[PDB]
Amino acid sequence: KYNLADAHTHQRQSASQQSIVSRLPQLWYEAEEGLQATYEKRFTEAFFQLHRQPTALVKNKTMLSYAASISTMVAGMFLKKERLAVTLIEPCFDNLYDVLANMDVPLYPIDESVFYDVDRIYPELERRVRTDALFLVDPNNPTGFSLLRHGRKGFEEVVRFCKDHDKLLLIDFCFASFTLFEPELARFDMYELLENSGVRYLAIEDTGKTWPVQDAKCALITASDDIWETVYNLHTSVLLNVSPFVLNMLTQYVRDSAADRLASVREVLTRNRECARKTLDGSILEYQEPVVKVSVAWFRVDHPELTATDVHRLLSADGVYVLPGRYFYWSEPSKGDAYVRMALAREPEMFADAMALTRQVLDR
Amino acid sequence: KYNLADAHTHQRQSASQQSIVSRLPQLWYEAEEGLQATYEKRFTEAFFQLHRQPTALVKNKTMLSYAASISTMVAGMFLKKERLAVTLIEPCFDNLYDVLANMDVPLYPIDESVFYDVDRIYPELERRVRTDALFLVDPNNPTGFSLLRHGRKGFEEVVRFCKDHDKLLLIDFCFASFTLFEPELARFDMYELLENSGVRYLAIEDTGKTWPVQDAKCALITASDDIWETVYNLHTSVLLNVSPFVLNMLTQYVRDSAADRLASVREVLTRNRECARKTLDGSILEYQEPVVKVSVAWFRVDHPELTATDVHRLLSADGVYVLPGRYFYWSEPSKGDAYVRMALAREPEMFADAMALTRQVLDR
Repeated sequence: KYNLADAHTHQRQSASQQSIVSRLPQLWYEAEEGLQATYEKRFTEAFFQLHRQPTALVKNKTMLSYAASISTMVAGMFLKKERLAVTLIEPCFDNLYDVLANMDVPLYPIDESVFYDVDRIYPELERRVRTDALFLVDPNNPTGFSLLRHGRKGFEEVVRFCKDHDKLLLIDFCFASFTLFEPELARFDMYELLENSGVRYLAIEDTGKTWPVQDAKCALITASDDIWETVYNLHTSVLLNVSPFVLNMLTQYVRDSAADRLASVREVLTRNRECARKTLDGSILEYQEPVVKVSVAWFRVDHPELTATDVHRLLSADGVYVLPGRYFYWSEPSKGDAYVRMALAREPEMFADAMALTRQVLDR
Repeated sequence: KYNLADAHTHQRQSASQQSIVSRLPQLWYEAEEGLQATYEKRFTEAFFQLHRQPTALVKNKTMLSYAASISTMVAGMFLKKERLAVTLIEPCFDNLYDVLANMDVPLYPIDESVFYDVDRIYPELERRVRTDALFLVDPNNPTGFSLLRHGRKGFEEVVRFCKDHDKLLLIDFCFASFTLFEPELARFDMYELLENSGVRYLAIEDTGKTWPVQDAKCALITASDDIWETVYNLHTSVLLNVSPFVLNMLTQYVRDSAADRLASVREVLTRNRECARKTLDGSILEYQEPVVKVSVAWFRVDHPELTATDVHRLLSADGVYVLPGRYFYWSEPSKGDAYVRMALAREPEMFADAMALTRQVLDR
């Protein structure tokens, strides 16, 4: 009855978002009469204006695809062509591991904790990264961790390591919208740093996890200049273009959220996050406070005998579906037996009823 | 500027399709409140009812993705996991070659002419298919050729060969809509044959080339029972779901075309096909009549010196963009300098103006 598993957005539209919905027929006919490149440009401009990445608009080399996983498969084709193995963040949503493993990319974990202490990032990477590519997810799914806890310096140390040691840096920024307008955490211009450093890089951005667009979405990939041509040709074999109708619609959502400083996104997540925290405080599910207020909540199982598999089974029996941590510790899923993830992009009334039932199950 | 290059649909909405566009707000709220599985089921049912493939609905194992190229990349991941080489139809749109080559799938051509004589199909395949997999496109892009010119027997001979000789049979059916309601060519239930034969297969179907949905589309892939679980797991690493809003909208286009027996699609393509045929009769572009009335027209260059590359250069200098045949002879692009492809999925007024200009340029 209560799906708290997939992180996809299932909350309803805000009042101003209902006005976008009412304009869908005009957005359709506009895209029919206009030029594909016009809608690509207007979308990319609106997106990187909201995210405050002006360097990306100056370079104007970003490519659009149906979804972040499709951008990731383009990166996977590049990794295979260049015989690159990947050191990948753990924990991480395991579909990322799976799609790269299904492309036969060799994969080795690096634990998130190597990034907790800014002055240990570089020596820890020198000791632990023994592949020619490093794949990070920032802010991380499921933990909400971000190098932005360190200001600029955390990302600067990662980039310094990769440049010094001739590593390809891949970064999935799908959750970066949840840093925006934060006084201390708002993302700086990452593309300025990536370009200035000369590091080889692939950077993936997303709309699907931010807005309630029913997965009618677009992802963005940007490559360093030295691999841009190869990556462009890989990308064009996947698709010619994203729907200009979808691009037109998404541009309205981006502009709407610039106008309200992402309030309609943030307020829904905050309501459910606080309801989860208050309802489960003192329960066997121990809330793990995230660096960034992302759209998922992460819990440690605090019980002498019960594991995350048990909590998963017990909640499922009563109609509440969460995800056990084995789906995020992809290199040794046994490590995930102490954690559970819950989705927060939900209607607050259904979420609050799910939390009431969850606490009743956990108590029994 | 007259874009007759991309085969994507750019004709406008019919009177009844305008009533779908007008209801996009309602279709949005339906998908928002409803279950994802509902919109998957209703789309798949509408699609295979229109295409008259009842066996596919009985088996109920078809998976949905953003686009036919994404389904193809899932097939490519299977081909790479099994380390199989592919014998691929030639000519064919070279994006299919490109995406499989970019996944390092070994690719060897087989000319379309092996399928022209039904009584020679099996011995020609025995001689020429010396890989473990055979990949066909039927009806073919760019030629409109189809084994359906042989009724059931052409496909039955291909399937007999692949079963007898333990070949994986991959078929791209994206142009199959253009056979529907044809008195002699309408596709039979392909999945009845594929299932009954026990052949190992991957079958890809598409919406994007049929309807004017501005590339807000959905593709379908179906695998034989013996590889279904592997392919399912590969597919789920790519995406969890297609937008239920897009599925709901597409379902309305499918039902609309069931109601008019695809007249609003067929009549536009026929008008432009006839215009091209009449306009270019006797010119250096020699029309190649297709088996199936597909959305592209194919011409042979009839000149002692000029190539398709020359023709493309001359037409584009005056604003008419066609595709040289080099983009379809993927194993030997020079073979394609004898041919040109033109897109027909276009507003007829624009197309007729393009044709008048094309003949004016050619007559010089």
